[PDB]
Amino acid sequence: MPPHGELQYLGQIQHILRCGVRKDDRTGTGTLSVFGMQARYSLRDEFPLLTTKRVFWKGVLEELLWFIKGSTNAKELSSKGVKIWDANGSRDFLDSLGFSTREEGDLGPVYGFQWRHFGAEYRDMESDYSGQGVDQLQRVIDTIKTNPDDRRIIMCAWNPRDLPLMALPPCHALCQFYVVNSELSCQLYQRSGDMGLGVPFNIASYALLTYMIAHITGLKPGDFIHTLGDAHIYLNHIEPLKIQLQREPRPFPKLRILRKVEKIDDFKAEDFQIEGYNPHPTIKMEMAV
Amino acid sequence: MPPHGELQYLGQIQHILRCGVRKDDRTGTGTLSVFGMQARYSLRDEFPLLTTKRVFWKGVLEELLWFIKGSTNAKELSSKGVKIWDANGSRDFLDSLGFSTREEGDLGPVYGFQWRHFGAEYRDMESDYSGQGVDQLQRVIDTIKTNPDDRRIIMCAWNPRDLPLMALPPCHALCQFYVVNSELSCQLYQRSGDMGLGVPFNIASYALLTYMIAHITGLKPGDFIHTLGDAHIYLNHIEPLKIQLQREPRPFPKLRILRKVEKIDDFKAEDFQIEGYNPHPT
Ligand SMILES: Cc1cc(O)nc2sc(C(=O)c3ccccc3)c(N)c12
Ligand SMILES: O=c1ccn([C@H]2C[C@H](O)[C@@H](COP(=O)(O)O)O2)c(=O)[nH]1
Ligand SMILES: O=c1ccn([C@H]2C[C@H](O)[C@@H](COP(=O)(O)O)O2)c(=O)[nH]1
Repeated sequence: MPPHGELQYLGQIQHILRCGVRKDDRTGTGTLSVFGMQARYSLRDEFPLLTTKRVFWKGVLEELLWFIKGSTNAKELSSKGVKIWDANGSRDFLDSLGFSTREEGDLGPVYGFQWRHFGAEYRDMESDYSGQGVDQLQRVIDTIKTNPDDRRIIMCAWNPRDLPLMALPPCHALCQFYVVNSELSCQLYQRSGDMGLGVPFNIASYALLTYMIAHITGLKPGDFIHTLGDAHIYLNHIEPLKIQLQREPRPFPKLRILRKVEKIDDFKAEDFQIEGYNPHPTIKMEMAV
Repeated sequence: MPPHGELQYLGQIQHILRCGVRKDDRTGTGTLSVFGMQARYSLRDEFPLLTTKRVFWKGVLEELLWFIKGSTNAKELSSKGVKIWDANGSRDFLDSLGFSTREEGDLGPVYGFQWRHFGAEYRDMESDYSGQGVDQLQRVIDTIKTNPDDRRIIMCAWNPRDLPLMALPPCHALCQFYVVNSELSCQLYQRSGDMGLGVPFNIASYALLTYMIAHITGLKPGDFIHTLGDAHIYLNHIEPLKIQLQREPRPFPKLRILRKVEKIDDFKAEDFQIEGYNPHPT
Protein backbone atom coordinates (compact mmCIF):
# COMPACT_ATOMS: atom_id res chain seq x y z
CA MET A 1 0.00 0.00 0.00
CA PRO A 2 1.06 3.66 -0.11
CA PRO A 3 3.03 4.95 2.84
CA HIS A 4 1.41 6.80 5.72
CA GLY A 5 0.92 10.49 5.15
CA GLU A 6 2.16 11.45 8.59
CA LEU A 7 5.62 10.29 7.57
CA GLN A 8 5.95 13.46 5.56
CA TYR A 9 6.06 15.47 8.75
CA LEU A 10 8.01 13.00 10.79
CA GLY A 11 10.65 12.82 8.09
CA GLN A 12 10.88 16.56 8.12
CA ILE A 13 11.46 16.63 11.83
CA GLN A 14 14.21 14.10 11.43
CA HIS A 15 15.80 16.08 8.67
CA ILE A 16 16.00 19.13 10.84
CA LEU A 17 17.50 17.18 13.75
CA ARG A 18 20.19 15.65 11.58
CA CYS A 19 20.80 18.49 9.12
CA GLY A 20 19.52 21.41 11.17
CA VAL A 21 21.68 24.38 12.13
CA ARG A 22 21.75 26.42 15.32
CA LYS A 23 20.37 29.94 15.07
CA ASP A 24 19.58 32.05 18.14
CA ASP A 25 16.50 34.24 18.41
CA ARG A 26 14.21 36.51 20.37
CA THR A 27 12.88 34.12 22.98
CA GLY A 28 16.40 33.24 24.04
CA THR A 29 15.61 29.63 23.39
CA GLY A 30 17.57 28.92 20.27
CA THR A 31 16.64 26.70 17.35
CA LEU A 32 17.73 24.12 14.87
CA SER A 33 16.59 25.43 11.54
CA VAL A 34 16.26 24.55 7.88
CA PHE A 35 15.24 26.86 5.06
CA GLY A 36 12.92 25.49 2.39
CA MET A 37 10.87 22.34 2.86
CA GLN A 38 7.71 20.85 1.36
CA ALA A 39 5.26 18.04 1.98
CA ARG A 40 2.22 16.61 0.25
CA TYR A 41 -0.79 15.37 2.17
CA SER A 42 -3.59 13.56 0.38
CA LEU A 43 -7.03 14.54 1.59
CA ARG A 44 -8.93 11.62 0.13
CA ASP A 45 -10.49 10.23 2.12
CA GLU A 46 -8.19 10.59 5.09
CA PHE A 47 -7.80 13.82 6.99
CA PRO A 48 -4.19 14.69 7.93
CA LEU A 49 -4.75 15.34 11.61
CA LEU A 50 -1.57 14.00 13.15
CA THR A 51 -1.57 10.92 15.34
CA THR A 52 1.86 10.58 16.86
CA LYS A 53 0.73 13.47 19.02
CA ARG A 54 -2.73 14.63 19.94
CA VAL A 55 -3.56 17.82 18.07
CA PHE A 56 -5.85 20.51 19.38
CA TRP A 57 -8.74 19.77 17.05
CA LYS A 58 -11.09 21.95 19.07
CA GLY A 59 -8.96 24.99 18.57
CA VAL A 60 -8.23 24.14 15.01
CA LEU A 61 -11.87 24.20 14.11
CA GLU A 62 -12.96 27.12 16.22
CA GLU A 63 -10.06 29.28 15.11
CA LEU A 64 -10.79 28.68 11.47
CA LEU A 65 -14.42 29.67 11.96
CA TRP A 66 -13.06 32.65 13.82
CA PHE A 67 -11.10 33.53 10.73
CA ILE A 68 -14.00 33.31 8.35
CA LYS A 69 -15.97 35.80 10.42
CA GLY A 70 -13.12 38.17 9.84
CA SER A 71 -12.25 38.32 13.53
CA THR A 72 -9.06 39.79 14.96
CA ASN A 73 -10.32 39.55 18.51
CA ALA A 74 -8.26 37.23 20.59
CA LYS A 75 -10.68 37.34 23.45
CA GLU A 76 -13.66 36.46 21.32
CA LEU A 77 -11.87 33.24 20.47
CA SER A 78 -10.36 32.78 23.91
CA SER A 79 -13.87 32.72 25.28
CA LYS A 80 -14.57 29.54 23.37
CA GLY A 81 -11.83 27.94 25.44
CA VAL A 82 -9.15 28.42 22.82
CA LYS A 83 -6.22 30.31 24.25
CA ILE A 84 -3.77 29.86 21.41
CA TRP A 85 -3.65 33.58 20.64
CA ASP A 86 -3.97 35.05 24.12
CA ALA A 87 -0.27 35.16 24.75
CA ASN A 88 -0.04 37.58 21.83
CA GLY A 89 -3.15 39.52 22.71
CA SER A 90 -2.43 40.02 26.37
CA ARG A 91 -2.04 43.57 27.68
CA ASP A 92 1.51 42.52 28.53
CA PHE A 93 2.57 41.53 25.03
CA LEU A 94 0.85 44.39 23.30
CA ASP A 95 2.44 47.03 25.53
CA SER A 96 5.89 45.68 24.81
CA LEU A 97 5.04 46.40 21.19
CA GLY A 98 4.03 50.02 21.62
CA PHE A 99 0.32 49.34 21.52
CA SER A 100 -0.17 51.05 24.82
CA THR A 101 -3.67 52.22 23.97
CA ARG A 102 -5.01 49.09 22.33
CA GLU A 103 -7.65 46.88 23.87
CA GLU A 104 -6.53 43.60 25.43
CA GLY A 105 -7.18 40.98 22.77
CA ASP A 106 -6.69 43.16 19.73
CA LEU A 107 -4.45 41.25 17.42
CA GLY A 108 -4.38 43.96 14.80
CA PRO A 109 -5.07 43.41 11.11
CA VAL A 110 -4.02 39.78 10.89
CA TYR A 111 -5.72 36.78 9.26
CA GLY A 112 -9.39 37.53 9.87
CA PHE A 113 -9.00 41.06 8.51
CA GLN A 114 -6.85 40.37 5.48
CA TRP A 115 -8.94 37.47 4.29
CA ARG A 116 -12.03 39.57 3.95
CA HIS A 117 -11.06 43.22 4.17
CA PHE A 118 -7.66 43.48 2.55
CA GLY A 119 -6.55 47.03 1.97
CA ALA A 120 -9.16 48.47 4.27
CA GLU A 121 -7.89 51.01 6.78
CA TYR A 122 -7.78 49.20 10.12
CA ARG A 123 -9.09 51.15 13.08
CA ASP A 124 -9.82 48.66 15.87
CA MET A 125 -10.98 45.11 16.39
CA GLU A 126 -14.58 46.20 16.82
CA SER A 127 -15.06 48.72 14.04
CA ASP A 128 -17.38 48.33 11.09
CA TYR A 129 -15.57 47.22 7.97
CA SER A 130 -18.41 45.84 5.87
CA GLY A 131 -17.95 46.65 2.22
CA GLN A 132 -14.43 47.91 2.80
CA GLY A 133 -11.38 46.25 1.31
CA VAL A 134 -11.01 43.11 -0.79
CA ASP A 135 -12.80 39.91 0.20
CA GLN A 136 -10.18 37.45 -0.83
CA LEU A 137 -12.20 34.55 0.46
CA GLN A 138 -15.32 34.95 -1.57
CA ARG A 139 -13.43 36.08 -4.61
CA VAL A 140 -11.69 32.76 -4.20
CA ILE A 141 -14.76 30.70 -3.65
CA ASP A 142 -16.59 32.30 -6.54
CA THR A 143 -13.67 31.70 -8.84
CA ILE A 144 -13.44 27.99 -8.16
CA LYS A 145 -17.08 27.82 -9.14
CA THR A 146 -16.86 29.54 -12.49
CA ASN A 147 -13.24 29.22 -13.54
CA PRO A 148 -11.65 26.07 -12.05
CA ASP A 149 -8.72 26.35 -14.41
CA ASP A 150 -7.52 29.65 -12.96
CA ARG A 151 -3.87 29.65 -11.93
CA ARG A 152 -4.48 32.77 -9.91
CA ILE A 153 -6.67 31.56 -7.09
CA ILE A 154 -4.98 33.11 -4.15
CA MET A 155 -5.49 34.38 -0.65
CA CYS A 156 -2.77 36.59 0.71
CA ALA A 157 -2.33 37.49 4.35
CA TRP A 158 0.96 39.31 3.96
CA ASN A 159 0.24 43.01 3.90
CA PRO A 160 3.39 45.08 4.16
CA ARG A 161 1.34 48.23 4.73
CA ASP A 162 -0.54 46.85 7.73
CA LEU A 163 2.51 45.22 9.29
CA PRO A 164 3.30 47.79 12.04
CA LEU A 165 -0.13 47.20 13.42
CA MET A 166 -0.11 43.46 13.73
CA ALA A 167 0.73 41.90 17.06
CA LEU A 168 2.38 39.19 15.02
CA PRO A 169 2.80 39.19 11.25
CA PRO A 170 1.20 36.20 9.45
CA CYS A 171 2.98 32.87 9.37
CA HIS A 172 0.84 32.10 6.41
CA ALA A 173 1.89 34.70 3.91
CA LEU A 174 -0.36 33.19 1.33
CA CYS A 175 -2.13 30.11 0.06
CA GLN A 176 -3.26 29.00 -3.37
CA PHE A 177 -5.98 26.74 -4.65
CA TYR A 178 -6.08 24.48 -7.60
CA VAL A 179 -8.67 22.47 -9.47
CA VAL A 180 -8.39 19.64 -11.90
CA ASN A 181 -10.78 16.82 -12.51
CA SER A 182 -13.08 18.51 -10.06
CA GLU A 183 -10.54 17.88 -7.33
CA LEU A 184 -9.73 20.86 -5.10
CA SER A 185 -6.12 21.18 -4.05
CA CYS A 186 -4.46 23.73 -1.86
CA GLN A 187 -0.90 24.74 -1.16
CA LEU A 188 0.17 26.96 1.64
CA TYR A 189 3.34 28.96 1.84
CA GLN A 190 4.37 29.41 5.43
CA ARG A 191 7.16 31.84 6.18
CA SER A 192 8.06 30.42 9.54
CA GLY A 193 6.94 27.23 11.12
CA ASP A 194 7.45 25.80 14.54
CA MET A 195 7.87 22.14 13.76
CA GLY A 196 7.27 21.15 17.33
CA LEU A 197 4.20 23.00 18.42
CA GLY A 198 2.68 24.87 15.54
CA VAL A 199 3.01 22.97 12.32
CA PRO A 200 0.73 20.08 13.11
CA PHE A 201 -1.92 22.60 14.08
CA ASN A 202 -1.45 24.47 10.89
CA ILE A 203 -1.71 21.47 8.68
CA ALA A 204 -5.08 20.54 10.09
CA SER A 205 -6.32 24.05 9.55
CA TYR A 206 -5.62 24.31 5.89
CA ALA A 207 -6.80 20.81 5.35
CA LEU A 208 -9.98 21.88 7.07
CA LEU A 209 -10.16 25.02 5.03
CA THR A 210 -9.70 22.96 1.92
CA TYR A 211 -12.55 20.68 2.88
CA MET A 212 -14.88 23.51 3.69
CA ILE A 213 -14.44 25.07 0.29
CA ALA A 214 -14.65 21.75 -1.53
CA HIS A 215 -18.04 21.36 0.09
CA ILE A 216 -19.29 24.79 -0.90
CA THR A 217 -18.29 24.40 -4.53
CA GLY A 218 -19.33 20.79 -5.05
CA LEU A 219 -15.79 19.50 -5.40
CA LYS A 220 -13.91 16.63 -3.84
CA PRO A 221 -10.73 17.28 -1.78
CA GLY A 222 -7.36 16.46 -3.33
CA ASP A 223 -3.97 17.32 -1.88
CA PHE A 224 -2.75 19.74 0.71
CA ILE A 225 0.75 20.91 -0.01
CA HIS A 226 2.78 22.34 2.78
CA THR A 227 5.50 24.74 1.86
CA LEU A 228 7.91 26.19 4.35
CA GLY A 229 10.55 28.84 4.66
CA ASP A 230 12.17 28.83 8.04
CA ALA A 231 11.42 25.40 9.35
CA HIS A 232 12.74 25.19 12.91
CA ILE A 233 12.74 23.19 16.14
CA TYR A 234 13.19 25.12 19.39
CA LEU A 235 16.01 23.54 21.38
CA ASN A 236 13.61 22.92 24.24
CA HIS A 237 11.51 20.78 21.91
CA ILE A 238 14.17 18.34 20.88
CA GLU A 239 13.69 15.93 23.70
CA PRO A 240 9.89 15.90 23.43
CA LEU A 241 10.02 15.41 19.66
CA LYS A 242 12.57 12.61 19.86
CA ILE A 243 10.02 10.93 22.09
CA GLN A 244 7.36 11.28 19.48
CA LEU A 245 9.63 10.03 16.71
CA GLN A 246 9.58 6.54 18.19
CA ARG A 247 5.83 6.26 17.88
CA GLU A 248 4.37 4.59 14.81
CA PRO A 249 1.60 6.54 13.05
CA ARG A 250 -1.93 5.29 13.35
CA PRO A 251 -4.14 5.71 10.29
CA PHE A 252 -5.60 9.16 9.74
CA PRO A 253 -9.21 10.02 10.56
CA LYS A 254 -11.94 10.87 8.15
CA LEU A 255 -13.86 14.12 8.24
CA ARG A 256 -17.63 14.02 8.02
CA ILE A 257 -19.54 17.20 7.14
CA LEU A 258 -22.97 16.69 8.66
CA ARG A 259 -25.19 19.02 6.56
CA LYS A 260 -25.36 20.87 3.26
CA VAL A 261 -23.93 24.35 3.79
CA GLU A 262 -24.62 26.99 1.16
CA LYS A 263 -22.37 29.91 1.97
CA ILE A 264 -18.98 29.73 3.70
CA ASP A 265 -20.20 32.05 6.43
CA ASP A 266 -22.99 29.91 7.81
CA PHE A 267 -20.70 27.07 8.77
CA LYS A 268 -20.94 26.06 12.39
CA ALA A 269 -18.84 24.04 14.80
CA GLU A 270 -21.36 21.27 15.11
CA ASP A 271 -21.42 20.61 11.38
CA PHE A 272 -18.18 18.71 11.45
CA GLN A 273 -17.60 15.17 12.66
CA ILE A 274 -14.20 13.62 13.09
CA GLU A 275 -14.24 9.83 12.70
CA GLY A 276 -11.67 7.38 14.01
CA TYR A 277 -9.15 9.67 15.63
CA ASN A 278 -6.96 7.44 17.75
CA PRO A 279 -3.87 9.57 18.52
CA HIS A 280 -1.06 8.88 20.94
CA PRO A 281 -1.06 11.03 24.06
CA THR A 282 -0.20 14.72 23.83
CA ILE A 283 3.23 16.14 24.55
CA LYS A 284 3.62 19.48 26.25
CA MET A 285 5.78 21.85 24.29
CA GLU A 286 6.57 25.26 25.69
CA MET A 287 5.38 28.08 23.49
CA ALA A 288 8.40 30.31 23.00
CA VAL A 289 6.67 33.64 23.67
CA MET B 1 -52.66 65.38 27.16
CA PRO B 2 -51.23 62.36 29.05
CA PRO B 3 -47.68 60.86 28.73
CA HIS B 4 -46.26 60.14 26.16
CA GLY B 5 -43.81 58.78 26.66
CA GLU B 6 -40.48 58.90 28.41
CA LEU B 7 -42.72 60.60 30.91
CA GLN B 8 -44.12 57.28 31.92
CA TYR B 9 -40.79 56.09 33.11
CA LEU B 10 -40.28 59.29 35.01
CA GLY B 11 -43.83 59.17 36.24
CA GLN B 12 -42.96 55.74 37.56
CA ILE B 13 -39.92 57.21 39.21
CA GLN B 14 -41.86 59.93 40.91
CA HIS B 15 -44.39 57.49 42.20
CA ILE B 16 -41.79 55.35 43.90
CA LEU B 17 -40.17 58.40 45.46
CA ARG B 18 -43.51 59.65 46.58
CA CYS B 19 -45.35 56.46 47.44
CA GLY B 20 -42.48 54.03 47.97
CA VAL B 21 -41.61 51.97 51.02
CA ARG B 22 -38.09 51.23 52.23
CA LYS B 23 -37.19 47.58 52.08
CA ASP B 24 -33.79 45.94 52.47
CA ASP B 25 -32.42 43.49 49.93
CA ARG B 26 -29.55 41.15 49.18
CA THR B 27 -26.79 43.68 48.86
CA GLY B 28 -27.65 45.39 52.15
CA THR B 29 -28.17 48.74 50.41
CA GLY B 30 -31.92 49.03 50.87
CA THR B 31 -34.41 50.65 48.54
CA LEU B 32 -37.58 52.55 48.18
CA SER B 33 -39.96 50.28 46.38
CA VAL B 34 -43.40 49.74 44.92
CA PHE B 35 -44.88 46.38 43.93
CA GLY B 36 -46.70 46.24 40.64
CA MET B 37 -46.22 48.91 38.02
CA GLN B 38 -46.87 49.12 34.29
CA ALA B 39 -46.07 51.65 31.59
CA ARG B 40 -46.78 51.86 27.90
CA TYR B 41 -44.32 52.84 25.21
CA SER B 42 -45.27 53.44 21.61
CA LEU B 43 -42.88 52.02 19.03
CA ARG B 44 -44.58 53.71 16.15
CA ASP B 45 -41.91 55.56 14.19
CA GLU B 46 -40.04 56.45 17.33
CA PHE B 47 -37.81 54.29 19.49
CA PRO B 48 -38.01 54.25 23.30
CA LEU B 49 -34.45 55.03 24.27
CA LEU B 50 -34.59 57.30 27.28
CA THR B 51 -33.20 60.80 26.82
CA THR B 52 -32.87 62.13 30.33
CA LYS B 53 -29.93 59.90 31.02
CA ARG B 54 -27.76 58.12 28.53
CA VAL B 55 -28.62 54.50 27.80
CA PHE B 56 -25.81 52.11 26.91
CA TRP B 57 -27.08 51.19 23.47
CA LYS B 58 -24.06 49.23 22.29
CA GLY B 59 -24.89 46.89 25.13
CA VAL B 60 -28.59 46.64 24.50
CA LEU B 61 -27.67 45.67 20.99
CA GLU B 62 -24.79 43.31 21.48
CA GLU B 63 -26.53 41.65 24.38
CA LEU B 64 -29.65 41.03 22.39
CA LEU B 65 -27.77 39.41 19.52
CA TRP B 66 -26.05 37.37 22.23
CA PHE B 67 -29.35 36.10 23.52
CA ILE B 68 -30.53 35.32 20.06
CA LYS B 69 -27.43 33.22 19.42
CA GLY B 70 -28.45 31.15 22.39
CA SER B 71 -25.40 32.08 24.37
CA THR B 72 -24.68 32.00 28.06
CA ASN B 73 -20.99 32.71 27.84
CA ALA B 74 -20.20 35.81 29.79
CA LYS B 75 -16.81 36.04 28.14
CA GLU B 76 -18.20 35.94 24.60
CA LEU B 77 -20.12 39.12 25.42
CA SER B 78 -17.35 40.97 27.22
CA SER B 79 -15.09 40.43 24.28
CA LYS B 80 -17.53 42.44 22.22
CA GLY B 81 -16.91 45.41 24.50
CA VAL B 82 -19.96 45.01 26.71
CA LYS B 83 -19.06 43.98 30.22
CA ILE B 84 -22.39 43.93 32.00
CA TRP B 85 -22.57 40.25 32.83
CA ASP B 86 -18.89 40.06 33.54
CA ALA B 87 -19.55 40.53 37.22
CA ASN B 88 -21.44 37.25 37.52
CA GLY B 89 -19.18 35.18 35.33
CA SER B 90 -16.28 35.58 37.69
CA ARG B 91 -14.73 32.66 39.52
CA ASP B 92 -14.98 34.63 42.75
CA PHE B 93 -18.71 35.07 42.26
CA LEU B 94 -19.37 31.84 40.49
CA ASP B 95 -18.10 29.34 43.03
CA SER B 96 -19.75 31.52 45.63
CA LEU B 97 -22.59 29.42 44.30
CA GLY B 98 -20.67 26.20 44.62
CA PHE B 99 -19.90 26.04 40.91
CA SER B 100 -16.22 25.39 41.54
CA THR B 101 -16.30 22.76 38.85
CA ARG B 102 -17.33 25.36 36.26
CA GLU B 103 -15.35 27.49 33.82
CA GLU B 104 -15.20 31.22 34.31
CA GLY B 105 -17.89 33.10 32.40
CA ASP B 106 -20.36 30.23 32.39
CA LEU B 107 -23.46 31.92 33.69
CA GLY B 108 -25.41 28.70 33.34
CA PRO B 109 -28.79 28.09 31.69
CA VAL B 110 -29.92 31.70 31.74
CA TYR B 111 -31.77 33.60 29.02
CA GLY B 112 -30.12 32.58 25.80
CA PHE B 113 -30.49 28.95 26.74
CA GLN B 114 -34.17 29.07 27.66
CA TRP B 115 -35.10 31.06 24.60
CA ARG B 116 -33.72 28.53 22.24
CA HIS B 117 -33.37 25.30 24.20
CA PHE B 118 -35.94 25.36 26.94
CA GLY B 119 -36.09 22.09 28.79
CA ALA B 120 -32.87 20.68 27.47
CA GLU B 121 -30.22 19.26 29.74
CA TYR B 122 -27.64 22.00 30.22
CA ARG B 123 -24.07 20.82 30.57
CA ASP B 124 -21.91 23.88 29.99
CA MET B 125 -21.67 26.86 27.70
CA GLU B 126 -19.39 25.58 24.92
CA SER B 127 -21.62 22.57 24.35
CA ASP B 128 -23.79 21.39 21.50
CA TYR B 129 -27.53 21.68 21.94
CA SER B 130 -28.70 21.21 18.38
CA GLY B 131 -32.32 20.17 18.19
CA GLN B 132 -32.45 19.81 21.93
CA GLY B 133 -35.13 21.54 23.98
CA VAL B 134 -37.88 23.87 22.79
CA ASP B 135 -36.93 26.76 20.50
CA GLN B 136 -39.17 29.39 22.01
CA LEU B 137 -37.94 32.24 19.87
CA GLN B 138 -38.35 30.55 16.52
CA ARG B 139 -41.64 29.01 17.63
CA VAL B 140 -42.79 32.56 18.31
CA ILE B 141 -41.96 34.00 14.92
CA ASP B 142 -43.50 30.99 13.30
CA THR B 143 -46.75 31.60 15.10
CA ILE B 144 -47.04 35.31 14.44
CA LYS B 145 -46.41 34.37 10.84
CA THR B 146 -49.33 31.95 10.70
CA ASN B 147 -51.73 32.58 13.53
CA PRO B 148 -51.55 36.24 14.49
CA ASP B 149 -54.68 35.91 16.55
CA ASP B 150 -53.01 33.49 18.95
CA ARG B 151 -52.92 34.46 22.60
CA ARG B 152 -50.28 31.91 23.53
CA ILE B 153 -47.31 33.72 22.08
CA ILE B 154 -45.16 33.41 25.14
CA MET B 155 -41.46 33.32 25.44
CA CYS B 156 -40.65 32.32 29.02
CA ALA B 157 -37.20 32.29 30.60
CA TRP B 158 -38.19 31.36 34.09
CA ASN B 159 -37.40 27.67 34.38
CA PRO B 160 -37.92 26.58 37.96
CA ARG B 161 -36.01 23.40 37.17
CA ASP B 162 -32.84 25.21 36.14
CA LEU B 163 -32.73 27.95 38.75
CA PRO B 164 -30.17 25.98 40.79
CA LEU B 165 -27.69 26.26 37.92
CA MET B 166 -28.18 29.84 36.93
CA ALA B 167 -25.57 32.30 37.94
CA LEU B 168 -28.50 34.63 38.38
CA PRO B 169 -32.26 34.02 38.16
CA PRO B 170 -33.77 35.97 35.24
CA CYS B 171 -35.46 39.31 35.77
CA HIS B 172 -37.47 38.84 32.68
CA ALA B 173 -39.56 35.87 33.42
CA LEU B 174 -41.59 36.06 30.23
CA CYS B 175 -42.75 38.23 27.42
CA GLN B 176 -45.90 37.92 25.40
CA PHE B 177 -46.32 39.10 21.85
CA TYR B 178 -49.55 40.31 20.36
CA VAL B 179 -50.64 41.16 16.86
CA VAL B 180 -53.47 43.24 15.60
CA ASN B 181 -53.95 45.38 12.52
CA SER B 182 -50.56 44.31 11.25
CA GLU B 183 -48.92 45.82 14.34
CA LEU B 184 -46.72 43.71 16.62
CA SER B 185 -46.75 44.51 20.31
CA CYS B 186 -44.82 43.13 23.24
CA GLN B 187 -45.34 42.91 26.96
CA LEU B 188 -42.61 42.06 29.42
CA TYR B 189 -42.90 40.76 32.92
CA GLN B 190 -39.97 41.91 34.96
CA ARG B 191 -39.97 40.46 38.40
CA SER B 192 -37.50 42.92 39.72
CA GLY B 193 -36.08 46.08 38.23
CA ASP B 194 -34.49 49.26 39.43
CA MET B 195 -35.37 52.35 37.57
CA GLY B 196 -31.91 53.74 38.01
CA LEU B 197 -29.65 51.53 35.95
CA GLY B 198 -31.49 48.42 34.90
CA VAL B 199 -34.98 49.31 33.83
CA PRO B 200 -34.15 51.76 31.06
CA PHE B 201 -31.76 49.20 29.66
CA ASN B 202 -34.47 46.60 29.65
CA ILE B 203 -36.97 48.79 27.86
CA ALA B 204 -34.49 49.23 25.11
CA SER B 205 -33.77 45.55 24.81
CA TYR B 206 -37.35 44.58 24.28
CA ALA B 207 -38.37 47.44 22.11
CA LEU B 208 -35.47 46.28 20.00
CA LEU B 209 -36.63 42.70 20.11
CA THR B 210 -40.02 43.77 18.88
CA TYR B 211 -38.46 45.70 16.01
CA MET B 212 -36.41 42.70 14.93
CA ILE B 213 -39.35 40.31 15.02
CA ALA B 214 -41.66 42.78 13.36
CA HIS B 215 -39.11 43.01 10.57
CA ILE B 216 -38.87 39.29 10.20
CA THR B 217 -42.63 39.06 10.00
CA GLY B 218 -43.61 42.03 7.90
CA LEU B 219 -45.48 43.94 10.54
CA LYS B 220 -45.32 47.45 11.90
CA PRO B 221 -44.20 47.80 15.52
CA GLY B 222 -46.94 48.67 18.04
CA ASP B 223 -46.67 49.15 21.79
CA PHE B 224 -44.19 47.84 24.29
CA ILE B 225 -45.84 47.27 27.62
CA HIS B 226 -43.48 47.05 30.56
CA THR B 227 -44.79 45.31 33.65
CA LEU B 228 -42.85 45.24 36.85
CA GLY B 229 -42.91 43.21 40.02
CA ASP B 230 -40.56 44.59 42.64
CA ALA B 231 -39.97 48.03 41.20
CA HIS B 232 -37.37 49.80 43.30
CA ILE B 233 -34.86 52.59 43.70
CA TYR B 234 -31.52 52.25 45.41
CA LEU B 235 -31.16 54.66 48.25
CA ASN B 236 -27.89 56.06 46.92
CA HIS B 237 -29.55 56.56 43.55
CA ILE B 238 -32.10 58.87 45.06
CA GLU B 239 -30.18 62.11 44.82
CA PRO B 240 -29.06 61.57 41.21
CA LEU B 241 -32.51 60.40 40.40
CA LYS B 242 -34.09 63.53 41.75
CA ILE B 243 -31.82 65.52 39.45
CA GLN B 244 -32.45 63.59 36.24
CA LEU B 245 -36.06 63.84 37.14
CA GLN B 246 -36.11 67.51 36.47
CA ARG B 247 -34.63 67.25 33.04
CA GLU B 248 -36.98 68.01 30.17
CA PRO B 249 -37.41 64.85 28.07
CA ARG B 250 -36.24 65.18 24.50
CA PRO B 251 -37.97 63.36 21.66
CA PHE B 252 -37.33 59.65 21.09
CA PRO B 253 -34.92 58.78 18.30
CA LYS B 254 -35.73 56.70 15.29
CA LEU B 255 -34.36 53.23 14.65
CA ARG B 256 -33.57 52.11 11.13
CA ILE B 257 -32.75 48.78 9.60
CA LEU B 258 -30.28 48.90 6.74
CA ARG B 259 -31.10 45.64 5.00
CA LYS B 260 -33.82 43.05 4.59
CA VAL B 261 -33.13 40.08 6.87
CA GLU B 262 -34.59 36.64 6.15
CA LYS B 263 -34.16 34.92 9.51
CA ILE B 264 -33.79 36.19 13.05
CA ASP B 265 -30.31 34.72 13.32
CA ASP B 266 -28.89 36.74 10.47
CA PHE B 267 -29.22 40.01 12.27
CA LYS B 268 -25.84 41.67 12.83
CA ALA B 269 -25.19 44.82 14.84
CA GLU B 270 -24.13 46.74 11.76
CA ASP B 271 -27.62 46.20 10.48
CA PHE B 272 -28.99 48.81 12.89
CA GLN B 273 -28.70 52.58 12.83
CA ILE B 274 -29.97 54.98 15.50
CA GLU B 275 -30.83 58.48 14.35
CA GLY B 276 -31.23 61.61 16.44
CA TYR B 277 -30.45 60.22 19.86
CA ASN B 278 -29.72 63.31 21.84
CA PRO B 279 -29.60 62.40 25.55
CA HIS B 280 -28.35 64.54 28.41
CA PRO B 281 -25.14 63.73 30.29
CA THR B 282 -25.31 61.82 33.58
C1 LIG C 1 6.52 30.31 19.12
C2 LIG C 1 5.41 31.34 19.11
C3 LIG C 1 5.74 32.61 19.52
C4 LIG C 1 4.79 33.62 19.53
O1 LIG C 1 5.13 34.91 19.96
N1 LIG C 1 3.53 33.37 19.15
C5 LIG C 1 3.16 32.13 18.74
S1 LIG C 1 1.65 31.49 18.19
C6 LIG C 1 2.17 29.88 17.92
C7 LIG C 1 1.33 28.74 17.42
O2 LIG C 1 1.79 27.63 17.35
C8 LIG C 1 -0.10 28.98 17.00
C9 LIG C 1 -0.58 28.30 15.90
C10 LIG C 1 -1.88 28.50 15.49
C11 LIG C 1 -2.70 29.37 16.18
C12 LIG C 1 -2.22 30.06 17.28
C13 LIG C 1 -0.92 29.86 17.69
C14 LIG C 1 3.50 29.85 18.25
N2 LIG C 1 4.22 28.64 18.12
C15 LIG C 1 4.06 31.09 18.70
O1 LIG D 1 0.21 29.96 13.09
C1 LIG D 1 1.32 30.02 13.49
C2 LIG D 1 1.81 31.19 14.15
C3 LIG D 1 3.18 31.23 14.62
N1 LIG D 1 4.04 30.11 14.45
C4 LIG D 1 5.40 30.23 14.93
C5 LIG D 1 6.70 30.05 14.35
C6 LIG D 1 7.64 30.77 15.10
O2 LIG D 1 8.10 29.97 16.11
C7 LIG D 1 6.88 31.79 15.73
C8 LIG D 1 6.88 33.04 14.99
O3 LIG D 1 7.89 33.89 15.14
P1 LIG D 1 8.33 34.77 14.01
O4 LIG D 1 8.04 34.25 12.69
O5 LIG D 1 7.81 36.12 14.07
O6 LIG D 1 9.75 34.80 14.23
O7 LIG D 1 5.60 31.27 15.80
C9 LIG D 1 3.55 28.97 13.78
O8 LIG D 1 4.25 28.05 13.63
N2 LIG D 1 2.20 28.96 13.33
O1 LIG E 1 -31.76 42.46 33.33
C1 LIG E 1 -31.77 42.75 34.48
C2 LIG E 1 -31.08 41.94 35.44
C3 LIG E 1 -31.12 42.31 36.84
N1 LIG E 1 -31.80 43.47 37.27
C4 LIG E 1 -31.81 43.77 38.68
C5 LIG E 1 -32.83 44.02 39.67
C6 LIG E 1 -32.31 43.75 40.93
O2 LIG E 1 -31.71 44.88 41.43
C7 LIG E 1 -31.25 42.83 40.71
C8 LIG E 1 -31.67 41.44 40.84
O3 LIG E 1 -31.69 40.89 42.05
P1 LIG E 1 -32.69 39.82 42.39
O4 LIG E 1 -33.91 39.87 41.60
O5 LIG E 1 -32.17 38.47 42.30
O6 LIG E 1 -32.97 40.13 43.76
O7 LIG E 1 -30.86 43.08 39.40
C9 LIG E 1 -32.50 44.25 36.31
O8 LIG E 1 -33.07 45.21 36.66
N2 LIG E 1 -32.44 43.86 34.94
